[PDB]
Amino acid sequence: SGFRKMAFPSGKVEGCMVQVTCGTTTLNGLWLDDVVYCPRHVICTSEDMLNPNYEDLLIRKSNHNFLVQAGNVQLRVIGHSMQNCVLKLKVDTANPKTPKYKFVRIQPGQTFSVLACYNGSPSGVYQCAMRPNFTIKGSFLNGSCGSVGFNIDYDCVSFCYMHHMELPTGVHAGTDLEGNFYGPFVDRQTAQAAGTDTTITVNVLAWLYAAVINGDRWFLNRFTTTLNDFNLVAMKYNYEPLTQDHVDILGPLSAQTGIAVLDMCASLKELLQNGMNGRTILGSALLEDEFTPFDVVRQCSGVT
Amino acid sequence: SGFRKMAFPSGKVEGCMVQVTCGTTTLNGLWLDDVVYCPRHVICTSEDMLNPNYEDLLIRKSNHNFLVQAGNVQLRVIGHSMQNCVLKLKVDTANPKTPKYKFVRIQPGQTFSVLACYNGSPSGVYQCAMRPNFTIKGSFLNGSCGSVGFNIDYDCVSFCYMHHMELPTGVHAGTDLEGNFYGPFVDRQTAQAAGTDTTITVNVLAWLYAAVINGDRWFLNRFTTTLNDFNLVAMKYNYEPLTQDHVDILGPLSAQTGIAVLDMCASLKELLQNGMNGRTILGSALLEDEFTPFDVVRQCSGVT
Ligand SMILES: Cc1ccncc1NC(=O)[C@H](C)c1cccc(Cl)c1
Ligand SMILES: Cc1ccncc1NC(=O)[C@H](C)c1cccc(Cl)c1
Repeated sequence: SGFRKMAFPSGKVEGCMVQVTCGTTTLNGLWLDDVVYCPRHVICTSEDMLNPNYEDLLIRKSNHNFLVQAGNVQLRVIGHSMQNCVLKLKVDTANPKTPKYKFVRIQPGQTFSVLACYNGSPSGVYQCAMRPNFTIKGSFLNGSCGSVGFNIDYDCVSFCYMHHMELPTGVHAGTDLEGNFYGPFVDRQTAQAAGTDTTITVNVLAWLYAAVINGDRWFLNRFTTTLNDFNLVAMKYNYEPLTQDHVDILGPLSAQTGIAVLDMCASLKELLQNGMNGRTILGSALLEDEFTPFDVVRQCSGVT
Repeated sequence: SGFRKMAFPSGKVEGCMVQVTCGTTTLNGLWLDDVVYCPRHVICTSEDMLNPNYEDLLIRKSNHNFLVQAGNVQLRVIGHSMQNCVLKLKVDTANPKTPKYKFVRIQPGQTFSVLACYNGSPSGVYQCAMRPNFTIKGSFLNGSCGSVGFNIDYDCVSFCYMHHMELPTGVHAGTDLEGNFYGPFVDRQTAQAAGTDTTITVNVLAWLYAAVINGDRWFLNRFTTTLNDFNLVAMKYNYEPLTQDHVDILGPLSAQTGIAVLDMCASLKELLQNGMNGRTILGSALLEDEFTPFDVVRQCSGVT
């Protein structure tokens, strides 16, 4: 029992972190096989970031200008290429610690663990959600660029995120491992607005099931609702509309607890309309949306 | 910017997790150098747990009855001893992945990362606090026994906790790495009460400083208080009394923000007396107490 914002064990990812220096800029890189991946803005000075022409900036750089250091040893760079917003540095040595891995582009509302790094060194791990507006509310300081988000399925690490930028609002933006930004963001020191964010409804419902499983049941009521009625409430409270696909993924939790998805929707409806009245659910005084139905099933069953 | 419940990178600890089986019971062990540490209740059957005589139960066991498996390979047990509530299995091979380490007994209110494990396999990492009543509000299922809590200072892992038991209330109890329980708990299937828990005042204050650093300042007021006046409020709201030692550890945060500790106490006093009025601080609708002043300084500066 107990329910925690749990992150994946970060070991397999720690073995991949390297420090990349180009000119006077240092950030983190991901060394997988014989390739080091990092944000392309490693090649810019602070003055370049205002309006960078990355093609022109990269043309002034050679293999020998990219300094890659893994722990305490130096990697020899034999090729460099830009793919979207990421640089790929071909090295002459394959990382002996390369885990089984994939590069995946996650959907908004999905969760992942972040290994926050500085100078190629891991400092912390936390679990977070890709917001519906494609931002992440991380914890990143200058030098954290190149830190990655990932999920793990038994022995396979699926890298889904690379940190690039902190927006003027303090929220974070980044790319998939092919360098494509999540959201409408560009890697430039220009004010950029993130869309209106919404609460991930299916995740809140999954979290309400985790609460019932762990004994927090005060919010269960004698009511039920319809998808249409629930969506009227969701719209008013800036919750993502619930679809039959979301109901389907909640099936295993509905099966375990015996509480039909639409009965849980009616509990959620009442909490949205009445608040928590000073009570807590799983030690939280607000509706938590950073646990997917898959995360609740995994945590509540002990998937290693 | 951003503030997360961040755990230490778990890599160095993952390399130490093993599976220990004795009879029909399997749990997790910690392999450091040529010794495997695990909860002594690995030797009990479900029937033994009601009122176990561990000395008598261990006398029926030999080195060959303890099966230790690290990943996929078997460790040869050449010695066994009980130290308080932990068994120490001497193995013929030193763990090649043994990090620099220490065994430390943490104080209540201190924080640590937990690597939750099942069958010697890591499944998740989360950060938590040792409650003032010596319990931890973890996330543990059957088979999680032997999972450990730790802190990391550059390259040194300080192990502070080993999970043993889930109390009838759903909270967790365990030992230091010498097998001494934190709190008044015994390793027996008998109802055991944890003391009245209190909120870790110094941690809430540290977290209010993290909020000011990250831009959440609405709770700052035009008031100040005295240690005596603040402690009257703390007593009424079941907060630990603040001492000059706590004020002293908050000095670096007071120095950074320019908000005197007693001015922050007056903000905390007003939040205790008025609640949050439907507002949030660092994405939380309640006063967070799982970040020490050291954790806030480390996270807010980027200590790797
Ligand atoms: C300062 C900081 C804090 C947290 N995350 C990232 C950062 N770093 C940045 O945002 C850096 C300086 C940057 C500027 C403009 C565009 C891009 Cl792609 C990257
Ligand atoms: C079931 C479970 C869930 C979460 N944590 C630990 C556990 N496991 C236990 O509490 C085990 C069965 C146990 C019983 C009585 C005393 C002791 Cl020392 C250990």
